[PDB]
Amino acid sequence: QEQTTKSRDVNSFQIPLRDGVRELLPEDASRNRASIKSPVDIWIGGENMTALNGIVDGGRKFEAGQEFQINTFGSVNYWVSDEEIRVFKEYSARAKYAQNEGRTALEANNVPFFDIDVPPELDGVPFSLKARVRHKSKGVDGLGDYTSISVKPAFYITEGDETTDTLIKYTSYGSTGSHSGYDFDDNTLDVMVTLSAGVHRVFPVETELDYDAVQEVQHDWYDESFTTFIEVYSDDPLLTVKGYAQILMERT
Amino acid sequence: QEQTTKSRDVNSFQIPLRDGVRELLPEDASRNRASIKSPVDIWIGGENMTALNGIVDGGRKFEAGQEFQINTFGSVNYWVSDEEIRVFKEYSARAKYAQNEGRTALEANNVPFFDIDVPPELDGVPFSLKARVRHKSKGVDGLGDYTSISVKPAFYITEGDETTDTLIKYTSYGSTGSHSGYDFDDNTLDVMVTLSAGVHRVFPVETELDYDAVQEVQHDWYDESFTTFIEVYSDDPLLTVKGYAQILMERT
Amino acid sequence: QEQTTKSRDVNSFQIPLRDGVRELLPEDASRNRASIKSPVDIWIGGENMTALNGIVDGGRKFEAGQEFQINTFGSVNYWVSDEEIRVFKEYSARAKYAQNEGRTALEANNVPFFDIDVPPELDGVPFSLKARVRHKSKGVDGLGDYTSISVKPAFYITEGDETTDTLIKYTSYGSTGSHSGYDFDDNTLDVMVTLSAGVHRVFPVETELDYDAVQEVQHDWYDESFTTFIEVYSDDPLLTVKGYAQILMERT
Amino acid sequence: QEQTTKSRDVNSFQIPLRDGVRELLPEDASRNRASIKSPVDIWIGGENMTALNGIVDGGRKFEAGQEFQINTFGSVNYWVSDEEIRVFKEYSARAKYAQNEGRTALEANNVPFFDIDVPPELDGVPFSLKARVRHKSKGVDGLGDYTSISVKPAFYITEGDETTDTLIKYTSYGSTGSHSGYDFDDNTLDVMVTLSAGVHRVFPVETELDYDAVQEVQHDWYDESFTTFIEVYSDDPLLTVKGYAQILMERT
Ligand SMILES: [Ca+2]
Ligand SMILES: [Ca+2]
Ligand SMILES: [Ca+2]
Ligand SMILES: [Ca+2]
Ligand SMILES: [Cl-]
Ligand SMILES: [Cl-]
Ligand SMILES: [Cl-]
Ligand SMILES: [Cl-]
Repeated sequence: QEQTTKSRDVNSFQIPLRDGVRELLPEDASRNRASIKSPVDIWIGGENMTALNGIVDGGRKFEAGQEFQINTFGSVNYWVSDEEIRVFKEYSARAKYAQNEGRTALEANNVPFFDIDVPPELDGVPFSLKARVRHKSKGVDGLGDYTSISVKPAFYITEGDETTDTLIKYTSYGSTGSHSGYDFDDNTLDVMVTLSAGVHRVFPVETELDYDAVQEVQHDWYDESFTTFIEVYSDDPLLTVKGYAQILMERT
Repeated sequence: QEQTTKSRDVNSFQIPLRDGVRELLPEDASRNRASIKSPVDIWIGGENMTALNGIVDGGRKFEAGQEFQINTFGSVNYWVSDEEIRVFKEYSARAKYAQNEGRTALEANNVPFFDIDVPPELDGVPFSLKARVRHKSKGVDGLGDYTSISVKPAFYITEGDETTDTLIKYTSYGSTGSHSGYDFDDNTLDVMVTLSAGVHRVFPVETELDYDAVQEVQHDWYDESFTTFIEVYSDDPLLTVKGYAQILMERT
Repeated sequence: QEQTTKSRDVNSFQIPLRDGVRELLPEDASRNRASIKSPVDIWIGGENMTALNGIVDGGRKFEAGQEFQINTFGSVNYWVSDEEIRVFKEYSARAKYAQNEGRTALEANNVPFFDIDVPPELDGVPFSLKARVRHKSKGVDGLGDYTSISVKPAFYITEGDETTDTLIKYTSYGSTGSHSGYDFDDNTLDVMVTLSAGVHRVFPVETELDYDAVQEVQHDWYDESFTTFIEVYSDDPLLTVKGYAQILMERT
Repeated sequence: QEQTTKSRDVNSFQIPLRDGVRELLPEDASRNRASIKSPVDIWIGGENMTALNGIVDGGRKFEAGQEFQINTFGSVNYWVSDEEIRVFKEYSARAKYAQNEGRTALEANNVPFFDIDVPPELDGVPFSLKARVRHKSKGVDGLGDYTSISVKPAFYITEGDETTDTLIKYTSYGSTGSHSGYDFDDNTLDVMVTLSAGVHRVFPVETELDYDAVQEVQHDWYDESFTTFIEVYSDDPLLTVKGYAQILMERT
């Protein structure tokens, strides 16, 4: 129907890969070729591709890091994930008390962590990091029901990569009272963080060791606190993206 | 003879790779390009390609996992294997008595196993797993010629992958008598199994430790039974397939 | 000058890669595309490519095992090597006396070996294996100048691959006398060998331990003999080939 | 606008990759295809690509060693680096006294080194290697302010690769006096070096152990000298190149 023509122009750019079946390339009569690399496994297909319940039909996989080409001028669809936001961790275990003793010390004392891989596309770009946080003190470890516990949850994050030792403490709120830990009373820790490209390690911790906890139930650093990081997540569009596909496009 | 035209449409799908020289793509005037990846080494050629006695002539190899392209509109042939069905194992050694003690325990006690790699294309799809099973008790280990031995062969299969410990026992028949083990009297163990994508480990075992075997010849768990898995195989079309080739096709 | 046309036909074949700058593909108006894989590093260029003194000019390298494409219809040249024949080894050290004790024993006793990687293209195809062999006994280790030494050089070759133990002894001549070892008197060991595809390990050895050598100079198995494998080589066209390039060609 | 045509000619060559955003390929109506491999990560884009402060915009990355293709006839730009010259090392630590004891001995005694990877394109081609060198003796380790120290800085360079032991000593000047080490008085070590392709290891050293240094402050071999290699670099166009991109071009 349409004769092949030479491509004069190259255009290179990044596509944000998001959730569900979405268009990777639009119908574009000018386009002759696209060379594409996805940082995650990616399913590629035509208008028939669907992904009901995370099962792709009418697609085929290309691997993370695999360079491939599409030479059509028509619409092309992708699927990578059904995750609407980015959930880093969900914890049921109470978080530990921790002073800023550095990465090695926290790992040595079994403080759970997770890593954020900051893509070049997010290098030095501020983003929202949140947690759903549950404080419960009433009767916990036998603590009095009316004992006032001060809490201040934090993320301790490496300023360099996961091989460096120094941590930056990030906080957004403090709270004091007798915590009943009812699910509807959960707090939101919400900080902006700005990170260099690469992997950064994050330790969700309780920073406040309350005098009353020390006296009544012999709590000490690295012990389980009255604070639990129910969910650590981001709904920031910069983080909910599953990765950026690299595109070199050629057009007439 | 035919001018080159632009491709509007992409279509992504899987081809079941079967035995002998078969067509990979048909002659199709609309087709401009195919990007293909085979999970097994694959020999690709034109109408001249043959594979008499497993020696491919008029073909060339592409490696397992290698993405390659064909830009013709003509017929294209493949060869991967001359195996008509899938034979997992053939055993001459008597199978061991085993209780469901989990994967680690069976491996520790040298119960032979084999793995089934369930492709995404077979994720949660039921399939036939069979064995040709020979019971022979007459005079074996000095057992009486008229001693009645009860048998119940099984596959113990990991429900998770080969790194998980719990096993599911699959059976289809039990048999009792004095077994002469004549080749024409061999039984067929035939079960439907439904597995998640990934590797599952399978232990062919004898599940029944007959009282008479214990008393007469001091048989015990993990000892060699009167049961031999002559052949473990499947003639189910879902398993006889050597793999699924991934295809992205572009057409005018 | 010439409009692009669709390719109907695929043709897959192997090209023998030989020495110096040679044509990889001829000018062929029908050819639209070639997908090529070389088992050795290969330099590819146009009519200007030369390789005076093993330095390629007007070429660029593609790596061993790298699939690449050429989409021209013109002539294309390659270079891989300036070696006219295949030289496996040159030895200055006297070869050891060895009985056929198997691969492990010969390696344990420091009998030098070399490996032949038999390509699929040579699977079960007989080929010439030769050695330039020098026997020198006169005054060696203090042996009498007129002592008669019997010699019978051999290649001991694994019948399976380099991981298997059994060796096959190959011979073509025996010789007896007082050997002066003059370069112009060197012998040629020349055997036909037929090997399965894959790696085979070869031990050049002296098989004859002469009674007189035992008595006079206390020679024993695994000691240095009066035999030296000056050069082990093949000028058989099946072995002088540096490898076979895999070609899938598409034509109108 | 322009109908596709067949390519008759192949041309293979190397492009010197230099600093900032530069053209990789010019607009050339004859060009139909280029297959390219860069030995370093390379950012590729159209006329819009910029790299202000080392941040590429309007580009996408191709990895070191990754073969990729461009099928346009238009201009194509690259970026690899903002480094105008090649700086190998900058040292603040005083260099050690070293005799030519070979590679192993220098490494054993903690003499800092750096490696030069000589590309095939520079095999046996002479190039300038320089250092900004600071001698300071006045009061150093308590040395007299008018003690005359003789200096002769050198590069000791492996003649084979980094796995070989012998070193070649390269020098260009000697100097004698009482060194105040003022930044504006720094010397330039400037030698031509000719190296085979591959990695060569370089030890910047002080070769002269002055009698007065031995007597006054007990200096000995492998001790810190009065010489510091402030910067080791090359502004030779053969070395300032970040690498050579391999190009196979096809044209009508
Ligand atoms: Ca309190
Ligand atoms: Ca019984
Ligand atoms: Ca004799
Ligand atoms: Ca002096
Ligand atoms: Cl969208
Ligand atoms: Cl068929
Ligand atoms: Cl030729
Ligand atoms: Cl320039």
